[PDB]
Amino acid sequence: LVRVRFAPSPTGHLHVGGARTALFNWMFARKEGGKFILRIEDTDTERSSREYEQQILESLRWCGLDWDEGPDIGGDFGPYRQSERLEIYREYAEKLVEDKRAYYVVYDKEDPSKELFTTYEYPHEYKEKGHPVTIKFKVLPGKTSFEDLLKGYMEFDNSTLEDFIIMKSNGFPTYNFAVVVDDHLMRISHVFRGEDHLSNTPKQLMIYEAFGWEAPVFMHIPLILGSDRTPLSKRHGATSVEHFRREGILSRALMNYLALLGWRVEGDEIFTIEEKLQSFDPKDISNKGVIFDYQKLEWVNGKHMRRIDLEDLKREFIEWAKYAGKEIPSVDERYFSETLRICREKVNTLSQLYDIMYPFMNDDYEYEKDYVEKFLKREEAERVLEEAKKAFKDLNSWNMEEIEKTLRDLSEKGLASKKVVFQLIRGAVTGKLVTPGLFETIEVLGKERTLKRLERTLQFLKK
Ligand SMILES: Nc1ncnc2c1ncn2[C@@H]1O[C@H](COS(=O)(=O)NC(=O)[C@@H](N)CCC(=O)O)[C@@H](O)[C@H]1O
Repeated sequence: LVRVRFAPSPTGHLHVGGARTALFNWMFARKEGGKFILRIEDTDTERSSREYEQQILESLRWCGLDWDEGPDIGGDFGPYRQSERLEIYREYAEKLVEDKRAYYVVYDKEDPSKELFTTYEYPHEYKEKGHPVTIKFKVLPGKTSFEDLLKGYMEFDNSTLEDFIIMKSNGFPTYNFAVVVDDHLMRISHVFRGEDHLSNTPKQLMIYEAFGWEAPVFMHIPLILGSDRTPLSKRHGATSVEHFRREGILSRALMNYLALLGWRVEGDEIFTIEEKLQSFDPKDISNKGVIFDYQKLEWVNGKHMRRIDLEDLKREFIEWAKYAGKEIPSVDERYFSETLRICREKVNTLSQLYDIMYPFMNDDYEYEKDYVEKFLKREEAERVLEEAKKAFKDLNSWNMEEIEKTLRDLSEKGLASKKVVFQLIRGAVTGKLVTPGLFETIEVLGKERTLKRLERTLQFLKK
């Protein structure tokens, strides 16, 4: 039975690298008909919190990576938080001591750094007196090897590793011990994780061997890097899923990009995880690190925004806005769709879409600084707007030809240059100097809105 896991340490937000690691596990499980387990690795009490755990679960959900077992839904191999499994680690570390593969180390009490002696017999008298006591794993001579799905055959000389602690004096396991005990007990068949854990693998294999357990199949996924080839960090730019979500990157687009990284996909670069799920093959994954390109991500997002159904885009837009704390006012559905169809040709993120959609959705839009200073303040601004209002008002047919003629007549009759006429009207009805086609904009806004806004702009000018 195929069982994979995403085992995040909730010490912060879900990094896109983590999302990519989770994506490949999720795709392998759904394609193979297996299970995707979510294990929270929160033994670092100081840095982990339920707030971060929750933020991570929310981000995974938003990325469309639902799990079959976890801290919230449970399952038959829990608890799913390592902080809730301290007794399990204790019992299994004890099995190793009893089998002479691990031993207790007793330290001085006044000077905790001073080792007093080692023993296979639990030192009750020292424990009761407050002496620190740890458990160390006994490294056996020999070789430790495994065939990684992406990194190939790996070999390790045991002799180069000194006996190491698996249980700390505070009662908590070390990360490597907890991971092996949990991957084993949660019956994980495949461990797909970031390459930053490749070096921890020989040690983990030694523990599996000490218990007489069969180790799962391993695959270490190269990391997502910044342009200088170091792991993607804050200094490179955004790194959390939550950030891209807030900026308006569509989930399906972010996941498309994370899968696209380093993959010379055959066919369209624009795709959904869903359609690539059936032919998913772990070996298609690049064995080299991948560089995150913010510009390319935005380009991918733009492609999705224009390709999806207008109403699909509308839902994405509405939910994003609500999530961002600035939900869309209530408007006519046809009008909503029309303005969306026009505004989406020009933007690449839901946030950029929100900015240009605002004047279409609300009458209280603000006038840009440059519009007021560069155009509205000119001497001819008033008569241009008054004449525009007069001619538009007399229009009996609100089509683009008549709208175009109305603007043409304003400059040809000498009220101002063509540029000033166009910009004065554009800013008057949107408050912006850059917008989708001016005739399309006026047409969809309608006669009444156009008149109201020209009047509104005139009153504003009068200050
Ligand atoms: N820049 C990057 N690019 C691409 N992947 C990256 C990454 N940084 C971290 N990762 C990978 O994301 C997953 C979560 O990282 S994490 O929350 O710190 N947790 C841990 O590393 C450990 N708790 C995982 C232990 C295990 O799986 O055996 C881990 O699989 C981690 O290897």
